Amino acid sequence: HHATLTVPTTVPSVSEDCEQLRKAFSGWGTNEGLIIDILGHRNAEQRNLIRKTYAETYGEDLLKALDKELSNDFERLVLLWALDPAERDALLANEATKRWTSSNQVLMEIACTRSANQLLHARQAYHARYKKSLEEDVAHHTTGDFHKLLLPLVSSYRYEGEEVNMTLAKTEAKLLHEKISNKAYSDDDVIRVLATRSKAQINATLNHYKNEYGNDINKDLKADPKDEFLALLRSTVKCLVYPEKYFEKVLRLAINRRGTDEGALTRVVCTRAEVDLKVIADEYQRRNSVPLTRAIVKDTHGDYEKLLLVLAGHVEN
Ligand SMILES: [Ca+2]
Ligand SMILES: [Ca+2]
Ligand SMILES: [Ca+2]
Repeated sequence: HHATLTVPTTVPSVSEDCEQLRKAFSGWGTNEGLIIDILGHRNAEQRNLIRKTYAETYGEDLLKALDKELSNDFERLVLLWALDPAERDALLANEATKRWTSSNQVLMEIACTRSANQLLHARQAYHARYKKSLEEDVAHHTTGDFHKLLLPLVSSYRYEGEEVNMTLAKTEAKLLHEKISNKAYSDDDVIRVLATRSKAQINATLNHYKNEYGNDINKDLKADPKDEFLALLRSTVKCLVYPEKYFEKVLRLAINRRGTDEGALTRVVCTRAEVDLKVIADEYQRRNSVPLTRAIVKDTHGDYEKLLLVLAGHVEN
């Protein structure tokens, strides 16, 4: 497995974990380390059960307690992390259509780097929490080419088999090339292949594209380096068939800079820690000659750092 999360061989009982978290909230302040020690080491089912039990036993919402009890980047990380991945994606996707917070890239990212069922599960969480559809928010909030691409992206329920059709791949490779060549970046056919074909079939298409034209599709999506739509296309491509190169680069820009973009760092670590963060981290090393964990040591502080690290696979020390 490519997951970075570590879970004890022996998991304590749900009431053991629940009373320990209770204790962590007692007094003026909180024992962040104890929180990190528990939540940072439970899978989604475990966390779900913990939340369900915490509510039944103590009569309060754990996430409400976590919110009141903490602050800033550490609070955002913990809450984001604590959620079920479907709830987490719903929340993130929701933020990405609103005013202060809004992000095309994030919507693209959720749509393209999730499996079909993970995306569906997000959409169901989205219904439960927000009493609307992700599609209707996305459709309401985006315009132009962004609208044209993102509405089908977040709407997809892709076929997930490994079957590839090579004739089709070859045909659709030239279609893509023809349309891109004529600057018709948002043509039905471009949108269609990226939003509807399986990830295996798109990969095959881009392979034929390269064989046939001698460079990969992103090289031809650079005519205007300023253009935000091209950047979204190039990102869509990467997310669909090279997700770990996408995420490496998100981390790289978040960290290798005079800041940290803590939002991007938090999003990547908390959404991928249960999926493929190990693979992203290897890609980070390859591409930056520093381990990810070390790069985060380096750019982050305190409990934020400490959880980032724990989520990124750090044991003990
Ligand atoms: Ca307290
Ligand atoms: Ca930095
Ligand atoms: Ca540090």
